[PDB]
Amino acid sequence: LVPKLTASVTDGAVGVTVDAPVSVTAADGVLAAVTMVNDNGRPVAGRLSPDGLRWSTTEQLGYNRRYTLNATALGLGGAATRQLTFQTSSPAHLTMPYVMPGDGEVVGVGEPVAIRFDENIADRGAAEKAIKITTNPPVEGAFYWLNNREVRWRPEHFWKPGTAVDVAVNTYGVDLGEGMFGEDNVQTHFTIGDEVIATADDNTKILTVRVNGEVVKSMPTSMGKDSTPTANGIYIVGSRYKHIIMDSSTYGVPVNSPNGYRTDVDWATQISYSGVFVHSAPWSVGAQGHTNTSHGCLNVSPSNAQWFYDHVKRGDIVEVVNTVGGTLPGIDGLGDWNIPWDQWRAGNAK
Repeated sequence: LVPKLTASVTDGAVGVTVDAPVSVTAADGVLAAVTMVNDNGRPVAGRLSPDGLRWSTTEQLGYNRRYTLNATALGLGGAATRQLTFQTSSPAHLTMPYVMPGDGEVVGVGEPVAIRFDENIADRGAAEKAIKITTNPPVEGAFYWLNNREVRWRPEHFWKPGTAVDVAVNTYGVDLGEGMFGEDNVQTHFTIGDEVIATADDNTKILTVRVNGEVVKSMPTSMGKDSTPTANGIYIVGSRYKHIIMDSSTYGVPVNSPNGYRTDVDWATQISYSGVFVHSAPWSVGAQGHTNTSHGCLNVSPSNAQWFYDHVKRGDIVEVVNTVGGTLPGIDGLGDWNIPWDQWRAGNAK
């Protein structure tokens, strides 16, 4: 028997995707030599298995390249040589993914996986399929798109503390539609910490912090006045600031408009993209626990704001109930939990 050479590509192939390595296998014989070079004769790094049967590229293959593969196999029956030339995908566009939360971080039970591309994704289904989420303990979750560029993944209920989450965004070499391919892969891994849920009840004007079911803090608060009420619903804790200038125009409202503002505040924890913060409000300590006076923020005392800053982490939960407001939009950016599971699970990959 004469040796046979089999590749993971074929001679003359076009549109070969670079999301996977290229390999060669010998039958009835072993691989004596394999080389692969690009257009300019530059070799691609590769590795032959110890038994001589399988060779594979070991470095990233490039877009828009023509590669030439030369392989020789020898057996007791003689020799065989093949030359294969193929071309890889030629993207019209590249998009780079950006993932949250950060690698190595410990986050709260409300924290979604977020993947944000720097370009509109025409094929949402292809993006979803290329994102590999591993959970331990395993739990079911689903993708939901907040806009044309950012997709979210979460389970049905808040994470169980101590859960490992691994996010492999394997977009390199993947056609995301209309000739748009991933610029690169990105990876992140994070862990779920303590269950921290702070409930603001407008009926009592108390913000209660519960850590793993236990009441550890009770904060008198002043929320949005009737004309600018705090929306009810579930909020995810985002970033924390020792101090920050809260500029209303960041959130769509002109500073000079009647509901506009620009205020320097201390110990500020953001809980919506719409501009809701828990923060130090020295000017309303008298109203806190009693009447709503703010633009929608949860006013608390200086010491309580700093407490909150010190004890609350990204992905922890603030729930607001019984205000005269509506419900925080599910696609706020930090309002993902306000979308019912059936709707979330169904997705909008369209």
